[PDB]
Amino acid sequence: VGTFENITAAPADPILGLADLFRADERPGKINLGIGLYYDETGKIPVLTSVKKAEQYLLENETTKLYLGIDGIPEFGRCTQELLFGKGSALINDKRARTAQTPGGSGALRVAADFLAKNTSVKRVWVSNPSWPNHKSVFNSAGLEVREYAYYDAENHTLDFDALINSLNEAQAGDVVLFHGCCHNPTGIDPTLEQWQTLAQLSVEKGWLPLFDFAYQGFARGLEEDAEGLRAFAAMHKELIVASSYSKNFGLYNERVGACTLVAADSETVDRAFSQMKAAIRANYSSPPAHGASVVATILSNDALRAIWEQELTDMRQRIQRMRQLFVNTLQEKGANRDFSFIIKQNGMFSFSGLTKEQVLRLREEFGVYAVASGRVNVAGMTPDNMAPLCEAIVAVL
Amino acid sequence: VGTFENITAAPADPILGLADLFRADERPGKINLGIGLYYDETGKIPVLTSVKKAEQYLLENETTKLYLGIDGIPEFGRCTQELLFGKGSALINDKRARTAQTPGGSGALRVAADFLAKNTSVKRVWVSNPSWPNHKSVFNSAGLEVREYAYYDAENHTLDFDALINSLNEAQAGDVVLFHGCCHNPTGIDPTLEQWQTLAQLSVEKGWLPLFDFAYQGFARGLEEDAEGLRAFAAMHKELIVASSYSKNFGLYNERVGACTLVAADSETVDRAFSQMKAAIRANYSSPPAHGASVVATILSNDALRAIWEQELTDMRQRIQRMRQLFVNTLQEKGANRDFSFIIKQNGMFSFSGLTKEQVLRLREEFGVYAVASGRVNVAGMTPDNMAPLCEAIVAVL
Ligand SMILES: Cc1ncc(COP(=O)(O)O)c(C=O)c1O
Ligand SMILES: Cc1ncc(COP(=O)(O)O)c(C=O)c1O
Repeated sequence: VGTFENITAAPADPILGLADLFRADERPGKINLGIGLYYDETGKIPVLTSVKKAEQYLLENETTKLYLGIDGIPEFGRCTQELLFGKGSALINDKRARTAQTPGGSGALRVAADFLAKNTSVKRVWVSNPSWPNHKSVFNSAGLEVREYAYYDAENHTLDFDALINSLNEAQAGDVVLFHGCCHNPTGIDPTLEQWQTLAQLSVEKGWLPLFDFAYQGFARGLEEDAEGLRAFAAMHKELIVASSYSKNFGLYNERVGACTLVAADSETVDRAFSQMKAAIRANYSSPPAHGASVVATILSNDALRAIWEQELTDMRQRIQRMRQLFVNTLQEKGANRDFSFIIKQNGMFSFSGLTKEQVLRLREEFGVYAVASGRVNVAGMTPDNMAPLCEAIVAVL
Repeated sequence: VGTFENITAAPADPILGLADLFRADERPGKINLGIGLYYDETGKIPVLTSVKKAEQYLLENETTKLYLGIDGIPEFGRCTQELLFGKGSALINDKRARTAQTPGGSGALRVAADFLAKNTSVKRVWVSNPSWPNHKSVFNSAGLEVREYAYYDAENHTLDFDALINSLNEAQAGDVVLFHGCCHNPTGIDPTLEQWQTLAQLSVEKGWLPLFDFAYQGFARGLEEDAEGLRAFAAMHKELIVASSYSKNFGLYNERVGACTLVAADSETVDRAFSQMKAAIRANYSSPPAHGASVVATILSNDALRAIWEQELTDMRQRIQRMRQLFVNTLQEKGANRDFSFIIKQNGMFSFSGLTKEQVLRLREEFGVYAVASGRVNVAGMTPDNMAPLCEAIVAVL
């Protein structure tokens, strides 16, 4: 009697399964608007110049591949805290935060989930509906219940703040509430500063533990501005957790560079808690991969490389905003009667197109255009060369 | 009332806690025989030449960092299966095996444990007494019970084959039994081929699911020879799991390069099982880090680089063998009256020294010689320059 005989096949990942269909499609002119990769104006996914410079430096100067500590490169953790909280933050001066280098933002989310499930009485995590599909899997893998809160007004293409507030009414003291720090995935709709401040006050009154997922810092307005919501929470909370990723804003997707940051009331408490976070990492992958995080730490700690990187990040933010405008314009030019102007108000790589599952299927099967079944399209996959055919396809299924 | 306030500090890792103490130790003569790192004759922990050359190729030819698939680089998987099972194996031609690239051997162990606990009826894993200390933590954290079988005869410094087989008669069908492929950690004592064949037959009769941990392929006798015990299992079993590591045989510790290989009765079953292993990876770190695995796959797939690497591995293995001999001879010269000849018959980086916990504590506090509290010593940390002080210290505590 085989152990593997009773196993049920896993469903296809809603995002990665799509990219597998795309790689199999033999039809010429297929267009990939699925997975969240940054493409340049020629349809390629390049390595940043700042990253190549840093990798050259590492090649010439690394003398050993000796294991990192469980929590990773120390300079990486410190530069990360400055990015998130600000160079002179009280949180850093009071030594209230500890950061672990992790394998991507995904790995940072799993490390937090394992830590919470094993060392606290947290039973429940609240996630926006919609959210990144993998959020539920990560927290469920540690045995945590995941509930959903309302977020998106699909009528006005706006944040439904009233429904958000009402739907979080039953989130209890000691529940985790997950917020996207900026560039909400998939809607591209973020709270305003005043909405963030309102959420911060309510969180402290209700006793929630906030967990911020930061995968797109620098893609909305700028590095400092995109962190304003987080910093409004950090000014008011004793405790919070930040999972952050450098996959997107350094174009380091496949090197798995992220961080999990813990904040507690004081230095002694966060050190105690962090020692249990390190134990959860040790029972998982033991210590994190060095190459990607070394690149990031090299760039952030060298003024000249850092200035190259900040300009590269700006050029990527601006290309995406330009494509958002060109998309709306070309849809009108190609004859759409539906108003797509809301696309211009959305932030980051993704917008909710408002297409139905049926229309997304038609686009894939009839026109070779690949989006996620929720209607999320990757605007950063749009180029001046593929824009007209893409828009003709959409207009055809409207 | 903070969520983190009542968390208890985690105890130190028996291996990584020692490394921290050693780093902080201010004495210039300190000697590190704890963590399993390869040192060259001069006390350095070098990057291999094959690896530097492969990294230079990657630097100049890499055009993108786009995500690998969940299971990683395909050539890496194929080359791993060839090393494990042999260039013309029936497991491979029958398409009975699927491999996922993982963040180290540690990550491969957690992926297997998550996959087992979430998709099968397995409740119990059997691990040798003694074993690598992190084995229990990994399987306990996935929710599996850990049971110990007998292995080492401490009086005779030998494998107690009878005790082992008696202990394992309590293991039931559908339990997982974990075997070290070669260079048993910490004892350095491995089954002979005959004993492997005996366990393999006994394994099918009782219905165990074998799990091989293969972190030292090439450090006992040779690449092919060190897999004989696994290949005897593979010829008889419908199902098995191998977690393997390239940290040590490539000196790639901090890049986290390993693999989890699943074997099932046929191609249809292993694909069904592998789909759930991918789901378990997706909810952990999503996809594995590219740099380290790309280096390995570049080396194994290029005949000139492979030849360099295979010579560098031979040199490491022989250097360790020369140190085992030198250690025994120098102990007698420095006035030890115990017979340490058993060290010569142990394989790999580690010997079980027979020192007590109290003697190990003295070696550290009074002499700055760092060994694990079990008395395991890293022979690969021994050099001609530190042999005399190390042996004088040991004689002083007998
Ligand atoms: C909201 C959110 N969190 C986490 C991630 C995962 O990032 P990473 O590739 O660093 O694991 C993504 C993007 O993939 C994301 O959009
Ligand atoms: C038996 C055994 N399994 C697994 C590992 C973990 O290897 P890695 O560093 O690749 O995670 C080690 C040592 O590191 C080991 O000795």
